[PDB]
Order: sequence, then structure tokens, then C-alpha cells
Amino acid sequence: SGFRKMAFPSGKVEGCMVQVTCTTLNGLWLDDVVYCPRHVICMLNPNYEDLLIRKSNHNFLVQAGNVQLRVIGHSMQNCVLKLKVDTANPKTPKYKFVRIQPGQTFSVLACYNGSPSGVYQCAMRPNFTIKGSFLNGSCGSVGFNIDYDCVSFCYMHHMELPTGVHAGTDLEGNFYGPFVDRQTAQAAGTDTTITVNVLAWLYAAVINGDRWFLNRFTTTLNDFNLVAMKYNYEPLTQDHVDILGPLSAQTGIAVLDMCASLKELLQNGMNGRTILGSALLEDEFTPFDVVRQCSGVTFQ
Amino acid sequence: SGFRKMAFPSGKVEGCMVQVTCTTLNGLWLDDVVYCPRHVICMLNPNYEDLLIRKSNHNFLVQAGNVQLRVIGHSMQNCVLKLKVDTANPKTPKYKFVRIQPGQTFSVLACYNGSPSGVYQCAMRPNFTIKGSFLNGSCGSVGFNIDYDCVSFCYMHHMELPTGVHAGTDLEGNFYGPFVDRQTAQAAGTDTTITVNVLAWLYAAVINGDRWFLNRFTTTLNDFNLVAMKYNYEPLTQDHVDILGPLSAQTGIAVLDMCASLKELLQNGMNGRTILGSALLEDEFTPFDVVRQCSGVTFQ
Ligand SMILES: *[C@H](O)[C@H](C[C@@H]1CCNC1=O)NC(=O)[C@H](CC1CCCCC1)NC(=O)[C@@H](NC(=O)OCc1ccccc1)[C@@H](C)OC(C)(C)C
Ligand SMILES: *[C@H](O)[C@H](C[C@@H]1CCNC1=O)NC(=O)[C@H](CC1CCCCC1)NC(=O)[C@@H](NC(=O)OCc1ccccc1)[C@@H](C)OC(C)(C)C
Repeated sequence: SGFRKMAFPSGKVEGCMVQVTCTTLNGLWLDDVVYCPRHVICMLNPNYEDLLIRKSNHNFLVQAGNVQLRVIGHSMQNCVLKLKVDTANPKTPKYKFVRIQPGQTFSVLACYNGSPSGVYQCAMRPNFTIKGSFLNGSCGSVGFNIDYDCVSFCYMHHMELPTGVHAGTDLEGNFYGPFVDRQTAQAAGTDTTITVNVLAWLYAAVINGDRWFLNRFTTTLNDFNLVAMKYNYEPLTQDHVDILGPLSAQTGIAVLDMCASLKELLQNGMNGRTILGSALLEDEFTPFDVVRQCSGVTFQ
Repeated sequence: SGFRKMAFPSGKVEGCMVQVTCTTLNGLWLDDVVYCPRHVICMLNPNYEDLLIRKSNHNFLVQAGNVQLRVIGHSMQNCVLKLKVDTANPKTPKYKFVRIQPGQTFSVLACYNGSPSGVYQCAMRPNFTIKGSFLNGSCGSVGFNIDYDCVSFCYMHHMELPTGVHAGTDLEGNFYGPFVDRQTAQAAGTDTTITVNVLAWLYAAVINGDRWFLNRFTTTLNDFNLVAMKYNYEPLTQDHVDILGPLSAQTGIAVLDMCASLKELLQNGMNGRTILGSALLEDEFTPFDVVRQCSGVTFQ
């Protein structure tokens, strides 16, 4: 028992990280292609089209530890640069490129100089930013889930916005949110709490023996949303009630009974008490994350 | 910028994990030896001495993915079993065996069936437990730090105590705390807050722009301890003031001024406000952890 913010093991992604110099940042070496942010080639308003067809293959140096990989092509796709290289990565995992939704979680492998430095669990926020830990040289760090032996790549790091929050692309080079890879003043809007994830984490607490917040009440979905939206929580949808069904059956607690417990917690506060050792209601675990951590792991 | 509970990248430890069956749990394959909990051979009060010299090498099966490693010797050291095998692990990292102190942090790679399932950051608690996430079959999961290219192994998982907290050994098979590998009623005592780590994390907050808790006051070490010990914080020692020196110089905030800010926070509470997005003062980052995350990572 116990519940922790757990990342995926990072070894499959570590063997894909390389350095790209044109600026220095990180690239993802899969098959015979290295993917990295196009901004490696720049700043207030660049035209990447020009700067790209203007480079040769010898104007990108790609380092896989000490080994120079020879660039034999360069293409752009959206905000991602693809460098074709002479050698297929012998440590290419089975992988997919996925675009995630706000509320979904993933692991970040933060890299510098093509070298892994740390791993942590993030969520795509409703305002399409992530609250990461990234410094100068982290661009090209990736986000991923593992499903069986399969790495699902969902995020590539491009920029920090004011207020210490992070923006980036899917691996097809498409930004999450309405941000652009230019050094004009952008800002993420006000964020929202991920209601479904908070309920998932209240179920994890009950599975782990932490029951004090349960009450004898029930609520309707509309009465629940009437309270939650006052505290800047996303409205709970029928589809969110449905994906909580498995955690509901496992625990014997109806989703709308857990809603009633969460309603009381928002209106009365915690009274200095904690849940799974937190004084705030956590929103960075999905229903799937709870089930993986509480049972799914034993089948590894 | 940004500050997250960051684990070390786990790839170097993933290539050392194997399954051991005699009971099934995890082993650590370094050089020609597999290390795992001796309790793999059991329950209320076993004598391991007997059960050990009573097994042959064919009574331990060691699986490295699909590959059977042949056992050619078995020795016991404290609460750890060492299985000598015919083959040196070709993915043995540069490594040390270290015993950590209460207050120090490490990464856990939680494994099932010899296969990695997740990574998270833990601290050795003053009561010599860890607050982990471990289920049936997790024994033999390890804790580690990385220093340069060098894995420092500090923890092997053996048991869960009541209240959902975890106990284990160093890699010489020596328990952290006064626990034994027998199924007699044991309990960890009341725990303590790691004062030095809370100050380290208040420095991380200031580095990351979160300044609202700073005040104009100072305190002596004795007046600070007089308050902190009322809130079940460890007394701050001169040695703890010394190891905060670098974070002090970087930020221009004197350690005893940060003590005065922490004093006010303990007596007045946060007023529902947060620091680095937490409503509790966090104690699971050391001074070193702060410096690694805020700058040290760029030199990877
Ligand atoms: C990749 O290594 C880095 C990662 C950054 C470094 C600091 N923290 C990170 O996550 N990426 C950058 O440094 C990028 C690079 C530019 C991106 C587009 C064009 C090519 C260069 N820059 C930033 O991330 C800046 N963000 C930004 O410019 O946002 C728009 C903006 C401009 C002016 C006012 C407000 C907003 C960062 C470095 O700037 C701030 C810290 C001021 C947000
Ligand atoms: C290794 O795979 C597992 C890991 C456990 C599984 C559940 N969570 C974990 O972290 N280890 C165990 O299952 C061990 C194995 C025994 C250890 C010593 C002798 C050989 C078998 N058992 C436990 O971890 C139990 N803890 C325990 O027995 O503590 C002493 C005790 C006894 C009676 C009352 C109070 C305390 C767990 C499974 O028991 C409790 C969950 C009741 C604490």
C-alpha cells in the first residue's frame, strides 16, 4: 500500500536522447530520424522556411554520447525539425506518437546536452501548459506514457511562459494550446482544477485506507457542479462519471457519493487535516493512474 | 524555472533488475552476484541459517527477462541473500553501496516479477521508514542516487508496517531502524519533520520567484528551535545551518532570516496560500536536491 506521484521508468526513452547543435538542445533519435524543436535554427519573429532550406546537413551536429551521427537530410513538420541520419538507433523502442487531452498525465525525462537528468510526472493543464521543471538547454526533452512494452510520446519541450509554466508540441510539431515558437509576449490564461482526477485520487485514498472525508450524503451531478464551478473546478461530465465506474465498483462508493464527499471538502475545507499526506486536493492523477498504481503494477 | 519532486533517470538500475524464485520477488544483478531479500527462502520466526544451507543452487531460479541465469553459489549477509551466477551482468553500472542518514533522499524503482513499473523520490524518515508505494511482489526493489555516472545503492525493500509505511535494508543487508525480517507485530514510532529539508525547499521557492513568506525579522537558533520543536520539527543544528550556506549565498537570504520566515509560517499557518504549489511545508528535498534541480542539471 501507499500512493506516490510515480513516473514511468525512463530507460527506453534515455537510449533515444541525443544532443543537436546548429543553439544546443535535445533530440529524440527513433529509427533513422532525430526530432527536435525547429527553434534550434534561429528571434522576435523568425521565418523557419528560409533558415531551414539555407542549412546543409553539416550545419547540424548530432551527438549520441561521444558518437557523431551524420545528418543526410533535413525536413520541417509544423514546429518540429526532423534530421534524417545514416544510422538507425539500435535502442529504438516500440513507440507511438499520440496527442493527449487536457487532464491526461505523462512522465517527463528532463535532459541537458542530450543527457538525462531527472524524471517526473506532469499533467496537460486545461490551459494547455504543463507545470514542469525546465532550465536553459532543456528544449527537446520529451513527455511519454508506457503501455505494455510501447512508449507513447506525447510532448516535446519548446518554451517557458511567465509565471514559470511550460509549453510545447506533440511529436508532429503541433503546439498544445494557442502558443507559437516566437519571442513575442504570450501568456497562458487562468487555469482550472481537473475535477475527474481529484475524484480518482479520493478513490486512491479510500483504497489506501484514508476514509475520514466520506459522508452519508449524495448529490446530483448538477448540484455537485453548482458548488465545484464556484471553486474553479471543471464541471464533471457524464463521460467522467462513466470512467470513474471501475474505481466505484472496486471501493463500493458510488461516484455521486464521492461527489458529495468532495462537495463538503470544498465548502468546509480540510480542517488542517490531510489526505494521502496532502493538504490540497490533488488533480494530477487520472483514473487509469490510480488503477495502475494500486494493482496494474503487479502484472509487469 | 519550476520545482518538481524529481527522481533520477532509472535506466542504469532497470538493466540490473531480475526475478528470483525459491516465493517470487526482485533481485539486483551486479557483476556475477544477484542480491535479494533473504525472506525469499521462508514465517512468524524463521531460522534462515538452516533454510539457506538446506537449499541447492537449482532451488533458486533467476530470470533476466526470458533468460535463466544459472546459480553457482548462495551466501547470506545480514538480511540479504547473495546468489553467485555464471554470467557477469553486461549492463552493470559503476556503483557503490552506501548507507544513508535520516533526512537523505533517493529514488525508488518499484519492480514486480523482475520488471520495472515506476520511479519516485523518497526520504529516509527520522523513524527509519520510507513512505513508499509497494504491493505484494515488490520486495527487492531498490533505492539509489546517481552521482556523475555512478549509481549509489542505498535501499532494498523488505516489508510493509501498519499505517502503510515501508522498511528495508542497505545492500549489506542491514535494516534501517529497529525492524527485523519476521512476521511478529512491529510498529514504527511517531515520525518527525525534517527541518533542514523544509528550509532547503523555502530557498528553492525563493530561487523560483515565490517570496511572499519572507519577513523582516531574524531569530536566534535557540528561539527558532523553541517554536519548531512545538510543531514536531527536528531541532536545527549548527551543521544544518552550515549545509544551507550555499543556498543562503545564492539567494542573499541569511539562514536565520529564513528560520524567522519558517517560524512565522508555523505559528500563523499559510492563510490558505501555497508555496511552489503546496499547502504543506515539504521536507523531502535536501539542500543538494535543490541545487541539482536549480542549476546542477545543466552540466549533464
Ligand atoms: C529550450 O532550451 C529553452 C527552455 C526554456 C529555457 C528557460 N526555461 C525553459 O523552459 N527554450 C527557450 O529558451 C525559448 C527559445 C525561444 C523560443 C521561440 C523562438 C526561438 C527562441 N525561449 C523561452 O522560453 C522564453 N519564453 C518566451 O519567449 O515566451 C514569449 C514571451 C516573450 C516576451 C514576454 C513574455 C512572453 C523564456 C526564456 O522567457 C521568459 C522566461 C521571459 C518567459
Ligand atoms: C515483498 O514482496 C513484500 C512487500 C510488502 C507486500 C505488501 N506491501 C509491501 O511492502 N513483503 C512482505 O509481504 C513481507 C514478507 C514477510 C517479511 C518477514 C518474514 C518473511 C515474510 N511481509 C510484510 O510486509 C507484512 N509486514 C509485517 O509482517 O510486519 C510485522 C507485523 C506483523 C503483525 C502485525 C503487525 C506487524 C505485511 C504484509 O503486513 C501488514 C500489511 C499487516 C503490515
